[PDB]
Amino acid sequence: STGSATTTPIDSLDDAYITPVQIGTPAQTLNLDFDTGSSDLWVFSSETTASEVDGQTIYTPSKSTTAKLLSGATWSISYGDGSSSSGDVYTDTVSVGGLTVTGQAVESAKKVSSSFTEDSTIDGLLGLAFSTLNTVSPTQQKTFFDNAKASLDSPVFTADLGYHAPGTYNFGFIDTTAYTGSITYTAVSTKQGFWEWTSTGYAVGSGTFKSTSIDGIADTGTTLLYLPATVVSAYWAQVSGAKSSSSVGGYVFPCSATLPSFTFGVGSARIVIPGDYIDFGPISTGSSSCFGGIQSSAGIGINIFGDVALKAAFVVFNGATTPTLGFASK
Repeated sequence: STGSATTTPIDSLDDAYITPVQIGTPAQTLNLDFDTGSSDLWVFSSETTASEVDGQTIYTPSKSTTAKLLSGATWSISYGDGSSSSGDVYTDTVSVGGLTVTGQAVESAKKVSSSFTEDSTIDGLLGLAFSTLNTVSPTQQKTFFDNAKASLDSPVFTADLGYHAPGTYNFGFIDTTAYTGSITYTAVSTKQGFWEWTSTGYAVGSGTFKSTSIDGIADTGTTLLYLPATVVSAYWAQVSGAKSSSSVGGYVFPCSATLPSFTFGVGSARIVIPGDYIDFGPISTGSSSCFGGIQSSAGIGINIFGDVALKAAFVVFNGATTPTLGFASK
């Protein structure tokens, strides 16, 4: 089997991407944030505290003839941005782009933090990291990809995120029309539960490539590119007036600037992020200070190849017995 679904930016900045997912019988369609940095499929639901729902579409398990309470199971998750959610668990039928998994754990939110409530466009998350990170207790549950893998034509999914435009998540096949050149594959460590890999270096603009190992994660659920302070300083030093602002929480730059590109290495190959992809617009409405898309990871503990980086590539998440990642230009 295969599946193919369009993913759409939630706003004009590409802060996140939503993908329609069918849950239950008859289908209830929710728009979920596909997140290769976590491993829980959770949804706003009829159980979510009413004051914490503000415009999201909810899953109502009592209206699904295939829903079953997973008795005793609870979940609770905290994300790198400080947001969180928690609740109980049903199993139900879940379909993405024509690919159907029966018995998928659908984690129903009883509580969500304010940033989820405040984002009316995201009805939940669909985790695509390794199932060892799934938070369900006392019986850990598998991701949608893990459950579908055996049925897929090939044990892979691909992320093709657009810049200010829709893109595609495919399951079970590699669309050879969706990228240019060849796909360069690189080793993955699953030891922390992430799609963790080592970039071979970077360049700023038309500058020379610096060969240096950068360990980080491919994370579709993180908006920006988080890299070591040395790398980030070298980038923003090429932008007149750019500075790190403690009050704003990162590097800002004059909105009048033209940003240089940023290149990252994948083995001997190179992925070029255009300068425009690094512009996240005014820090507040009407400001001439703009927020940068490349930020320091120094306070995180891990480097994060988020959407800013991934949207410049066609990315293969290869879930073979030894997982690997592939990157192609597009």
